[PDB]
Amino acid sequence: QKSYLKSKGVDLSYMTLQEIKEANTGSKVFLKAKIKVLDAMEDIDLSIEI
Amino acid sequence: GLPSINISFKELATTVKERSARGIIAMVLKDAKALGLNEIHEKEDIPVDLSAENKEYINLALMGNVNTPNKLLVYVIEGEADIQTALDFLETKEFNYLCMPKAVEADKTAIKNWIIKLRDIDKVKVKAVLGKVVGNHEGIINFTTEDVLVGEKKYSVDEFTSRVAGLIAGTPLSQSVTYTKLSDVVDIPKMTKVDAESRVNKGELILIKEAGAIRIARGVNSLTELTAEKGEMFQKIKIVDTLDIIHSDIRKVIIDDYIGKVTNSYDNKCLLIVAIKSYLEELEKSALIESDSTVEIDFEAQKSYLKSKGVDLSYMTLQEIKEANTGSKVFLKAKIKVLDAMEDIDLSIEI
Amino acid sequence: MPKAVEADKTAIKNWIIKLRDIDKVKVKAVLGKVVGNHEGIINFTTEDVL
Repeated sequence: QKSYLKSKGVDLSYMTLQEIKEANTGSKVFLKAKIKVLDAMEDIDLSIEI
Repeated sequence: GLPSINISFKELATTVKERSARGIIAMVLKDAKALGLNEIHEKEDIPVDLSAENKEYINLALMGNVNTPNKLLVYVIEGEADIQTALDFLETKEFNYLCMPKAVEADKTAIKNWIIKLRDIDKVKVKAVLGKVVGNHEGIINFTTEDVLVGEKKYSVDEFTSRVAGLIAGTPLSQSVTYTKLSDVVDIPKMTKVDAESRVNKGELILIKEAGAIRIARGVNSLTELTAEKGEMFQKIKIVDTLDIIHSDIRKVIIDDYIGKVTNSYDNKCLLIVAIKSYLEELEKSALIESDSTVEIDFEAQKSYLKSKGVDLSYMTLQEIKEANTGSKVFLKAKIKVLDAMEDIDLSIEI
Repeated sequence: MPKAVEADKTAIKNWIIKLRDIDKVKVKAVLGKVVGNHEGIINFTTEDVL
């Protein structure tokens, strides 16, 4: 969103960070995510104690 | 147009710092078979060019006291013009340890002179282990113990110094070579403890039979008479090792970041100070040195550069003098705290 | 493709990676002997299978 605003020529300063987040993006839309991927069992290690 | 906009994840990686490498061994060697460098970075790999004695050299160098040396560099050329090609290839590629198995005394002297020339010019202090050097330099290392008996076999001084090179490379920075017992060594020539003390005062490294084992006498430099500015801590190769690593990392990162890329300015000076402070915090967290002191703009060097620019000392504020133009020149004040390893302990228990 | 020649297999791999990189069509293919440097294609180098 900051890059879009810079490309639009708008000076980034003198506005709220929340305002920056909620600023109009035109037709463009920008988002950020992150996911956690589960795996399968392929290696098993155990130690026996006498 | 009609943005058919893409929906992709970002391929992620873990951040890793990549400061100047340490513990590498550059060992140039001579042979008449398959002349050329062997770059033996994989362990227990013996190219057929290197002879049986060279094979034993590899076996000694590969194994260390605590760890395996990070990387072993082996070169092969004819016995003639060893020094020229060694100098050229060591200039081509950086190193942390240097040892010539077949160095003559003249070759050892030439190696020492070239090493000190680089340390004066490149400003990066390096180390070199040699069989018998009486030189007054700290980076060079001398081991004055002949007829070393390792596993019931005749060993030249060069062979065991090459072994010690890998031993030191495998030594972690938190650990010192002090009282490092060698299981492989079976016997050393008998010698008085007073002689050992005298040799330590000279700075020569030798072997001692202590605690029922053959151990390292000292980690002191081969330099004989340290100047007043250096002090006894500079005699320790372990202590100077972290200084050399710090200088190498600092110069490398400065070349990476500051030369040309950023024009020098007061804000740039503040950013450089912040980066240096971050580096000092990194060193402190490394726990190799304590490093309580902080690096700041040397106002004495600042005054020197204002004198060079000719700006008056008077009528301008201390801060104003400090924040004045620095041109292309950069001035810093280096003060740190260097931490030492525990070697001798006293208490007085009481009844 | 049971009877794809190595040229045909290479063309298949190139088309598949082209879709996966531009058309964003995430599809997978399996081939017998392909040293391709992509994950969408699948290589199974086992011969004389009984």
